[PDB]
This record gives sequence, C-alpha cells and structure tokens, in this order.
Amino acid sequence: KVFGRCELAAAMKRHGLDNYRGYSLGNWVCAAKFESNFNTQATNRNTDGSTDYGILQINSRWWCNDGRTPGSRNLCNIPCSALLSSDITASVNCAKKIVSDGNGMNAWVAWRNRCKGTDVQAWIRGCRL
Ligand SMILES: [Cl-]
Ligand code: NA
Repeated sequence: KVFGRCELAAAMKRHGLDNYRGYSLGNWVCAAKFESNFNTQATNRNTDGSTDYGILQINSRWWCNDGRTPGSRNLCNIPCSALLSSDITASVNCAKKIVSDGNGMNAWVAWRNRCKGTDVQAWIRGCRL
C-alpha cells in the first residue's frame, strides 16, 4: 500500500507514534517519506546481504528474520515479511523498539540526513489528526 502524506500521519497517530520517545508525528512522517516514499512494500538490499523492509525500512541485520541474513538477529521477534503489511502495526511496534535502543531516530539514516532539525511540522500540515 502507498499511503498519502496525511493518511499515513493519521494512521501513525492512531497507532501511538505522536511524541513516542519525544519524537513529534512530523518526524515519523518525514522519515517514512524518505525511507519508503510511503510504500509499505518497499524493500532494499544492503551491501552486506541484509535487507530493509517496509514504510520505515527496518533492517534484517538486527530487527527481523528473513532467513537470508547469515548471523543477523531478530530483535522485534517478527518475520521481516510482517513489516510489508498494508496495516502499519508491526512496523510501528518494531519502530518503537528501535527508537528505544539508545540512538533515537538516528537509527534511520534518511531521518538524520533529511528530517533531523528541519521544520518537521510541515509533514502534518493540512492533515485532520
Ligand atoms: Cl532521543
Ligand atoms: Na535477522
């Protein structure tokens, strides 16, 4: 599923991301835009053979099991396939674990490079939250 901007904002708010670990909703929407262009079925293979999955491009190196990342971990206790659903629930629950791991939203390189320190409120402008 390819979400619209305000539609993912509404879904992320409905699923408890607004201000999670102190990150306003606009941070999460910005991160999803630049990780996946709001596409829940986004996948990208990393150089090391791990893969990033879903709207927040969660990595099989640490977070989910895909059976093809020798010696990775599965810290969200989910098949990576759970992170490609049209329902953003598994991606949100795993994103809540990641953002708690010590580095906050810096875990998402596109967030650090494209969203961090910007006017992230712009991402929820004109949306009924
Ligand atoms: Cl933080
Ligand atoms: Na893994």
